Amino acid sequence: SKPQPIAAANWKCNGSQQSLSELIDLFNSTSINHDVQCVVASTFVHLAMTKERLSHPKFVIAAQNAIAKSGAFTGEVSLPILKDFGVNWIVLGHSERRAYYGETNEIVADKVAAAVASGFMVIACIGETLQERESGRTAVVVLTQIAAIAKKLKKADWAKVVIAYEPVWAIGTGKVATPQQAQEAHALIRSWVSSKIGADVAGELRILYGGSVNGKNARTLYQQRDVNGFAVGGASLKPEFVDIIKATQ
Amino acid sequence: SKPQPIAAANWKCNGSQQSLSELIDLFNSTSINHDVQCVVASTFVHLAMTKERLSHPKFVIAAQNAIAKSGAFTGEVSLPILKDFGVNWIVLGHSERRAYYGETNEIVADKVAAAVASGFMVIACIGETLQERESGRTAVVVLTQIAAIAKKLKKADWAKVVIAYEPVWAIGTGKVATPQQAQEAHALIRSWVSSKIGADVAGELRILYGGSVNGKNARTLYQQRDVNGFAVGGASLKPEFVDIIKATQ
Ligand code: NA
Ligand code: NA
Repeated sequence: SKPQPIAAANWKCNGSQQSLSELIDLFNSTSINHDVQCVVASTFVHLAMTKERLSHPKFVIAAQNAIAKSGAFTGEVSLPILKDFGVNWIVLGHSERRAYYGETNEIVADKVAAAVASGFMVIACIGETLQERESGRTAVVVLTQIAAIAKKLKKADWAKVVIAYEPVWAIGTGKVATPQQAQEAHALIRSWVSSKIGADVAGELRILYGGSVNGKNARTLYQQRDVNGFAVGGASLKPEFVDIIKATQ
Repeated sequence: SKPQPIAAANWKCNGSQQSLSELIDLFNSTSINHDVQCVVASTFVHLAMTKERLSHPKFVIAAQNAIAKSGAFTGEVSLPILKDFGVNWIVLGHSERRAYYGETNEIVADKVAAAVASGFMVIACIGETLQERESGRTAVVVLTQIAAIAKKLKKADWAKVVIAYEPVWAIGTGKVATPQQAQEAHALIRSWVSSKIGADVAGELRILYGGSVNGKNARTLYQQRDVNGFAVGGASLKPEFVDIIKATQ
């Protein structure tokens, strides 16, 4: 049987205090009847209002990035600062940070290891671009990324690690990957974890899919065997995110 | 004579909820006689707490970084989000962001221009490192940095602009800067503004010294003709930042 599903909401760099408050009101009054870990990743600025406002028992607050240690790094937020603030979940290694802000496979890995060592629950983001897919390099690309992450981690650290496979071609483009495209990618990841890390770990590991998911395609995507939830971006700002949660059985 | 001095506290990626609150409480209980604009620049996480705790009427709050627009930029904060959050000041182009996070002269200039257009008071940071100073390109680097910013600004926009000069060569590198060296860099900046933008702008332009400043040398540093205040790093986390404020006469 699949492990506990996860419906992660990546608001990215969006939202006002009022528009996010109205979105938080919907989540609080949302009745969820199955076991699923819902995750709301807001900006650093909106973390305080989200902590006080969102009170749903199946929801947790997360950050979208962090650096390992505190110090003379103007503009950045560290893991001890987030931990002092009461934030225990975090999204790390998003393709936008991998592309825009120079986060390599090794920088992402060292951030994951530091967060797990700080007690964080980490959603590590991997995935291939469109040029890597049409060149037939989705396999080497995706696994190269997770291999760097696993290298900096021990076996017991995977209980704090969640993998979110997001193909860059599907992120914010409206071109969702078909259930076969998602299942073939998640199965390729899970078998690597079973071979290198362990079979018990690969069974415990949660592989989420992200990329233009909405209320209409979520149910059919989750029916695949190796899909343990969703990382939602554009639809996480809209009332249909409730439907994405319910689509996790 | 001199325009309104500025005492800006750059806490960088530092602080806990308890430690920063005690520091804010000490700031709030401090009697400041003369006219001076005090600025507290915390991490995004602590902006909400600083917004409630800080009550001293001569104090405002600032961000340490931002991107121009909101959108699909996981982990970053944008200017409209900060403006919606009640943040009216911002520090941009800090040397640590120019070195670690790919902020070039053009990228810095684009953020400053977008910040002014969004209603922000901008503390724009410039300065040269030791290698650039030992190789004798202080005037080359410093003037190139401010020219990149100026070519994206109109004459009226300089009312919202504050320049911070960072002597990167004299911050924790064993080299002790003298007040005469700070004055020379400040006079270099202002005279260029006077001939390139206008003498009226240069007369009102606040040029802040962003070196290693303590409450002792801050008096002699501020006595220089073209020093209009300080952009403090390490001492800004300490109660002696108050002494740096009072050193602005
Ligand atoms: Na006042
Ligand atoms: Na002015």
